[PDB]
Amino acid sequence: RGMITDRSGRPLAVSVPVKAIWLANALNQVNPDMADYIEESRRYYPSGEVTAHLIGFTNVDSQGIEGVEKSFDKWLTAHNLALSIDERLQALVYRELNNAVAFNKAESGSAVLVDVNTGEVLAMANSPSYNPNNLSGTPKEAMRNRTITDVFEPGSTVKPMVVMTALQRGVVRENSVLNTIPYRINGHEIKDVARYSELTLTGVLQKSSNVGVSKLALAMPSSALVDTYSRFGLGKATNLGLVGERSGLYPQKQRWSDIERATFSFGYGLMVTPLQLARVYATIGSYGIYRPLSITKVDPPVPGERVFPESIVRTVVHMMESVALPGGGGVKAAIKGYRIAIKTGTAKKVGPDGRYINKYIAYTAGVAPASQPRFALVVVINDPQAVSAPVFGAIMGGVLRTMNIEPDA
Amino acid sequence: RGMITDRSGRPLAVSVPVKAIWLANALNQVNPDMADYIEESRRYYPSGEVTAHLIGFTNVDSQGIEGVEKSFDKWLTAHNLALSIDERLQALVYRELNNAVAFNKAESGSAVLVDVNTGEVLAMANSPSYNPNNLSGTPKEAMRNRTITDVFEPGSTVKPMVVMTALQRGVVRENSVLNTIPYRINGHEIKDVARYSELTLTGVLQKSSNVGVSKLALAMPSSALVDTYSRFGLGKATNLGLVGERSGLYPQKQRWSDIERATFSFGYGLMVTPLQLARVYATIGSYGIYRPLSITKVDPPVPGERVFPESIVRTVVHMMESVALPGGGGVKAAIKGYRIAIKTGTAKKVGPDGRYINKYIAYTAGVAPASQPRFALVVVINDPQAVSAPVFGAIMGGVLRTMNIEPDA
Ligand SMILES: [Cl-]
Ligand SMILES: [Cl-]
Repeated sequence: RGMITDRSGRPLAVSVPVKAIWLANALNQVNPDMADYIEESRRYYPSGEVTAHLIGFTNVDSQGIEGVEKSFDKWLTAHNLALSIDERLQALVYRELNNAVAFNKAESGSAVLVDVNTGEVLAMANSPSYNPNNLSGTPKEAMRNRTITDVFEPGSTVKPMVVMTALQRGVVRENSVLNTIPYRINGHEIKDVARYSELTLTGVLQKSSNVGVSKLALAMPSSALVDTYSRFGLGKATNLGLVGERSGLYPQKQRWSDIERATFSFGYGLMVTPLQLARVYATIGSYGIYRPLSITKVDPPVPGERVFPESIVRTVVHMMESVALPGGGGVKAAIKGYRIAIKTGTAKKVGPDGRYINKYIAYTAGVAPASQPRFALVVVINDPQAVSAPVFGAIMGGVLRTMNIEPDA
Repeated sequence: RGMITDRSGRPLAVSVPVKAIWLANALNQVNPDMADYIEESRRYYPSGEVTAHLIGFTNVDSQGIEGVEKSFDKWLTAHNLALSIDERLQALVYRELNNAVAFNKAESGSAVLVDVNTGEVLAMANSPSYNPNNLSGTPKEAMRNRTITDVFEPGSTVKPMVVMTALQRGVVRENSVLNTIPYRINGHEIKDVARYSELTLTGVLQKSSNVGVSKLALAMPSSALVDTYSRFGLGKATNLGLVGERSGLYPQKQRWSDIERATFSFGYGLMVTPLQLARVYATIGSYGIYRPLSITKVDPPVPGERVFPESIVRTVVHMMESVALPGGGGVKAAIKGYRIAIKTGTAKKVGPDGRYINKYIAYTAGVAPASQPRFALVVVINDPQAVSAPVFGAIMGGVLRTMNIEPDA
């Protein structure tokens, strides 16, 4: 069985020689020193719970049963496998996410970090996790790689795409001040967190205005946003090769009512995985270049495919900087010395029967450093009892420092 | 300036020290031994014309002006670049293609070879070519990388997709014997090269029946084939990063007449690049796994995305073996000791004014070895005055021998 390593060779799964037995005191997967006092193999996982969801585990016979171990079983069973993951980044991500999940007493949390220039997954973590070196008393719900198996309505994180589309289609000018007074579609209330009489395009992102974006959406054909979200990869498979990998939920509708058109512009009526959202934000970070994702190491250059005009995406990335500046909702994500471009917010959870219950997903997505993004990051916190904004700041701050990126502000 | 090498480090572009001069006998990009008898740089291209279209060239100042030299100019100007190309494969491909173009007195020819498991471009060649070590008296028409810049109607090469779709949608059973008598749609004649009263699904591919496939097409909604050809990458960008890279021509039609529906099933009303066709055939070879292409070296595994059910594609690949067996139109492509799965044929050329003239494109596309494809190959011969079938055999035979693939038949 081949070794799974991180992108620089750091060991993440290593086969370890153990003996089997086919006396009463010793015996009551046997250690070498105890078999002699009286052939098979087992796996050792040096990062343990830090990368458990991604790497998975094998069974008694050394067959892969979950995660990378199962997904690349034939490759491993006989080559090594260098993942795209950077273990320093993985460990810091896990640390911040795990402790944030604990502090807010949430059900779970997930974090994905993507290299903007390559499509590489540099970190992929969830909490609660489990120790793959000892699978015992670990509940099934703590084992899912939620970054790829769980889905949620992306809410405000789609809003930058609404502004890009609307500028692109001449529905609005960079000049424009929008009427953002709350209003009704039938009896459906469209309103923001607070009341704002009017806003700038920047303001529409800065205050995350649902009113603002719904008016942009209704000024264009229903097909516009369907086209833009798809270009950014929403509703499309992420293709890592991982078992349990999901492709979200995506409308397949020719005819849209007015309210549906409005709620699409603020991220309802579709669902994403944390990983698809990371890929949205990597396509924002490259200023409109779509690149396929990879959990295995990849050498640059990766040309990818331009799906949206650079100048439009640069403009909107600038607008997004306001979210993490005073007055913006993501102010708690700010990093001393760095420009960041983020969206933060909230989506109501779906219950057992598929009906909304009173519990929330909190999410922060973004790229840094804003003057030329290198990393796309997504932080999702499930049912904590801008909860995700500080976590994003702490994680992204660590990433920038570890990777020696020149301060920006 | 970085070195461009092949996938194993073989040099394909190397910077060479030359001096400049800012006497009457010597001088009349100066050699080192002559500058001393009395600082800048220039490029040397060891494979010369073999890889000229792909690699391109630089100008006096060492700026990239065509091909890889221009496409990856910023990367090179300072890193080396390992292409996906294997120079042994490139050289044999060029040799067979160049001599075939000469022998049939054709305007040009093009050949693309793709690794079925990785998306890698292993060979990309055209003829006539030119020597990039001396750009002088070389006409502009000999400089285009036609594999990516030229487009043609794919004709019979789409037919295997028609059969896959129709089996998949239950329009036909593997059992079925089809009425393949020539017929009219309005006054439009639908007929094959020769008359066949009836054919098996295999027979429909073996004899490349336009009648057969048009009946399959008309038995299904016009959207079916539009969907299948797109899954295989037709009408979609190839994303190598190469300047002049084209994405073919692709219908954008809600309403199809009967004749249009028929001619789509035998490969008219769209146009492809040799490279897009290579990617179609690589997706056939993987039994329905779509993988993005790469001119740079890529490490396995590459999961890609399943776009069509394996069992259907395996079935049709088997049917395709008949084309290169006695009775099939591609019999001259047969390789002693190997099973191959191919389509061969002809498309009428478009003239200056966009009207059909009496000149032809001949093409052979396929995968080998049929029992588990490793290579997808496309050979296109432009305006020779199954012309491409022997060339395919000779090229693919060389590839299989060079790569040490176990005989198959
Ligand atoms: Cl849940
Ligand atoms: Cl021509």
